[PDB]
Amino acid sequence: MAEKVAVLLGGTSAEREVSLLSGQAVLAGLKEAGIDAYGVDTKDFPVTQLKEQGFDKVFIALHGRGGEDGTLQGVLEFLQLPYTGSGVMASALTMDKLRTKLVWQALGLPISPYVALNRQQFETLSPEELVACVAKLGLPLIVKPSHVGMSKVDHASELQKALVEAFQHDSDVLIEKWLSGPEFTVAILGDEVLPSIRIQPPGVFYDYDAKKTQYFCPSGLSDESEQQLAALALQAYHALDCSGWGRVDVMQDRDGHFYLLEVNTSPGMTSHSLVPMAARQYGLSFSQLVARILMLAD
Amino acid sequence: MAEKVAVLLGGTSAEREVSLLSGQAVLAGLKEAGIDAYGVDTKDFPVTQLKEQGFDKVFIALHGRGGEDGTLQGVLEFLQLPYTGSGVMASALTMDKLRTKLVWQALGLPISPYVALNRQQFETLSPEELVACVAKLGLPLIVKPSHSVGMSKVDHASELQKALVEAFQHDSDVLIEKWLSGPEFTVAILGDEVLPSIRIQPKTQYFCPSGLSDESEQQLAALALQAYHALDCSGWGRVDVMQDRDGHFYLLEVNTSPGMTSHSLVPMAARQYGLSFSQLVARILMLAD
Ligand SMILES: Nc1ncnc2c1ncn2[C@@H]1O[C@H](COP(=O)(O)OP(=O)(O)O)[C@@H](O)[C@H]1O
Ligand code: NA
Ligand code: NA
Repeated sequence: MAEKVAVLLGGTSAEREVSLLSGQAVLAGLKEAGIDAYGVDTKDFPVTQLKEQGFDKVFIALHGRGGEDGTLQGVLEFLQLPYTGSGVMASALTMDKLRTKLVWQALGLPISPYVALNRQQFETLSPEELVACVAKLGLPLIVKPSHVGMSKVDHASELQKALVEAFQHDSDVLIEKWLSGPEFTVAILGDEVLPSIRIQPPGVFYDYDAKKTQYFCPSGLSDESEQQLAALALQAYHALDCSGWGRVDVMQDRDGHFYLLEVNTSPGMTSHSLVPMAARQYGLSFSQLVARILMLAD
Repeated sequence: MAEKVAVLLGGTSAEREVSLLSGQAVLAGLKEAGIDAYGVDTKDFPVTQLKEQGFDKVFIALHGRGGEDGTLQGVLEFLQLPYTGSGVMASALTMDKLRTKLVWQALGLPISPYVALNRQQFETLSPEELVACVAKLGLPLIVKPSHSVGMSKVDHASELQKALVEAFQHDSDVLIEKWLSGPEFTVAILGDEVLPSIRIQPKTQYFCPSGLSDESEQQLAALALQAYHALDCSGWGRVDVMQDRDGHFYLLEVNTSPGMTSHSLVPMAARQYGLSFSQLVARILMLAD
């Protein structure tokens, strides 16, 4: 028998409005492919009831907290419903920038040189010893919470204020060597790597506000560089145990080498979002994209 | 007025019978400490209804699949009920022996030399090149799925193939590790306190105190705490460690919902630390908020 598919959308995260748009687009793409899909605004409907309500399969179009962080995936594993995108471990692990980095680093994959600091070290160390802890990174530096509170630090004297700000939001903090850019993103669909996209933010960070931002696809990279980036992205994604689909974010340094930033396990699916753009460049319609993502669940 | 606490127990995993015992003990320990606790056999009661039923707080005494692997923790996070033990990420990460190892290794923490192999490499490689892939590990070897089902001790290179075939029945990632001559220890952690280690001898024998010197116990306690924080654990858990012939410690794994029967490891360590079983479980619950 045919499957009843729930498209989970909206929710209660900061990204609710983007997720309503993603879910609305996904819903229309699936129906255009003949899939018996229904929109479910998880703000109003508890995801714990999906099986009771008769669903066989779930397409996840939520973003942020409660969507791409393992929680929802856990609920779905408890109900034993197949769902799109990565599983519990990978969905959660990809929210943790420290542990993401550690896994990549143990596998010899390139990440920006950095220093991790917990609250305990922050409380037992003088600024001066903090400066010495990060001296080997040079300048300038990025300071961020391991899971908002981000700063660019240009001079050693600015470090303290940045740490204080970052520890407001988290008990683990990362201090990274600044990378010149540019920034890229690489979408992955099943085992296929899609064409990369170069991203130019209006300011210093490709942050929430930036997500005036410019996107280029094709990225402008040479063919050799694209092949390198594709292979690297795939490794980065398999390293964190991702599956189904996702987006890998990457940055160049001044030397032209790539460095891994993060993997996003529930990407934006609006008409103007990154994955649909890359899919289009790859030769897929939006409807084909979403039907393919669904087919890769289970 | 008082918080209503659910002790989740039993369930449907292979470890159901051990979990009924753990839950029964926890339930009695919490009541003895003055907590309004109720036993909830998750085989018969769906965990998705805990809030509807009026519970405010959950003590998790399930083991194995659906208890200590992130899925239950996800349900509880969705319901927004405070619960005992580690969160989603840590509960799930600790079931992945490859990624556990990789995180520990990137932090410079000690683990046994090993090789990881996926299905693709297994399918592309002959028995002879497999042997050569692991030659640097010496003999004997432990072969295990990355996620003791499907585990073997391999004593001779010619036995490697059969062990890999068995292991790939259960997983697409397999670990081949250098065998360690022992002894084995386990270190219970409660909030930020490290409890006394227990030496485990493979009719199974447990020694607490472990027999280690004071300086070695301090080293082990610090190492265990780092291993636990490395994987983002909280609330409580058990870290398993082994020695090599020279006395160096190596991290094996972290367990995010340990056994709580009368004869289980964590209670034995708590007792040696000076806590009654009732105090132990009250402390664990207090760590949930
Ligand atoms: N080491 C770095 N050097 C330069 N820019 C960085 C660095 N790390 C992150 N960025 C910029 O900050 C943005 C956001 O940080 P990121 O680590 O991707 O996490 P989050 O998604 O939580 O903000 C990136 O997309 C990129 O523009
Ligand atoms: Na994620
Ligand atoms: Na676990």
